[PDB]
Amino acid sequence: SMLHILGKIPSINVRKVLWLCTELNLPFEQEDWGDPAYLALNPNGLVPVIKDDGFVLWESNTIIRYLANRYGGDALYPAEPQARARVDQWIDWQGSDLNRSWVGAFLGLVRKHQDPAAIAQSIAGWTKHMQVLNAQLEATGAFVAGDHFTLADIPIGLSVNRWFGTPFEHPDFPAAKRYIERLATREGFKQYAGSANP
Amino acid sequence: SMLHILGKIPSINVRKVLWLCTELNLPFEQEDWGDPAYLALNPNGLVPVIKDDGFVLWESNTIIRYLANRYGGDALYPAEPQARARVDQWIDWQGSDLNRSWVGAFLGLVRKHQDPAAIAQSIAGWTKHMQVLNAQLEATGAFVAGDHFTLADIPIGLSVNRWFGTPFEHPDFPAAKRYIERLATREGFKQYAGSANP
Ligand SMILES: N[C@@H](CCC(=O)N[C@@H](CS)C(=O)NCC(=O)O)C(=O)O
Ligand SMILES: N[C@@H](CCC(=O)N[C@@H](CS)C(=O)NCC(=O)O)C(=O)O
Repeated sequence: SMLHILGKIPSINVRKVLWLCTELNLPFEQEDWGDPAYLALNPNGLVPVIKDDGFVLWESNTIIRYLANRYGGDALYPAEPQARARVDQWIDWQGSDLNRSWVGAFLGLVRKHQDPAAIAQSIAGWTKHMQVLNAQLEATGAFVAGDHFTLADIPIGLSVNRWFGTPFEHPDFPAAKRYIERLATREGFKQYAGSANP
Repeated sequence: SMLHILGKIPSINVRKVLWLCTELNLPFEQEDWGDPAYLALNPNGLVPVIKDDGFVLWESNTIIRYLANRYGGDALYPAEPQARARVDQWIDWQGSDLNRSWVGAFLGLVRKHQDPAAIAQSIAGWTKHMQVLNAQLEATGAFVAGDHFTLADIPIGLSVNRWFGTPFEHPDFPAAKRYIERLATREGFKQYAGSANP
């Protein structure tokens, strides 16, 4: 009956959900997933998928929106259309654009994609996206979507954690560094991010 | 002051916004975009981006959520957390997973990516995703997220339109065909989808 979260902890998309549950003080049961039993839940064969008293849901960014909508307060995921859109914008950018930019460099330098040119190119594309994000963080001076922690800081925070947790010569993005150090005081970030969880 | 939509009409992501505006009876000004003037609006250099009385927003799936939240009724984008999550799920699946699966085949067969193996492989991956979607449409027997038209049917409907508008030997997905014929009676689909707009 209680919330079940299916998917291995190393998955960044699974940790979006785990960290959100910590923010919400929502109890859960987590299960490692790399099978019809699973495909019955998520026909795409990807992690995470949740079960919430009979309600089955996949897509990590959808799942965090759902848990926020059901259990969370307004600050976490604001109802006002413009404020909500700023939060959605960075969630959607994380899930469709930013996460694609790191593939070669992450799989190559962290997960062991060993072509020097390909890695250099991924770092280049990742850098250009991190450049956009760094500029936003300078502009707010605080969190990704404004002056306080929101749902967007979960996908964005984990993605910045991934950037610093990938071994290469990092270009100076001071605002990104400020941001990750600010998130590091949060219980969920200590558990599901940091160098231990690239 | 009125809604400005920047981005060329052939873009599927731009047409998500154009079709939604038709559903909402929301007046707009559309401008073709393929430049600092643009990057000031969307630092990613992608289309679409909107301007709404000073409020600037990019990410097509974020933009359609925003316009729905601001101007639309509950049926279009329900407030109830589970119903809302079903809508978000397919929007997020469209924007992160399904749209990636067609790249090789679309660029090759529609936009002129001419490698026979690569095209066959894209068709394979596109087919497996369309297989998931077809199964969902069988399950509801109506629209992607349930018994009535929702925001999710805009990204999903345009994506199904793309599948049928791409010249190759299509595997039988009857429910997908039923669905696209159901959407074809909608004004926005006549304008921004069909064979004229793959
Ligand atoms: N759209 C899916 C993406 C899932 C996906 O494509 N890959 C998973 C593994 S199944 C992932 O976590 N990739 C990121 C990583 O390398 O940690 C979601 O966000 O839930
Ligand atoms: N995440 C962006 C995606 C934009 C993107 O990456 N490409 C645009 C062109 S700038 C597109 O519409 N691609 C689909 C197509 O081939 O029509 C959004 O949804 O707004």
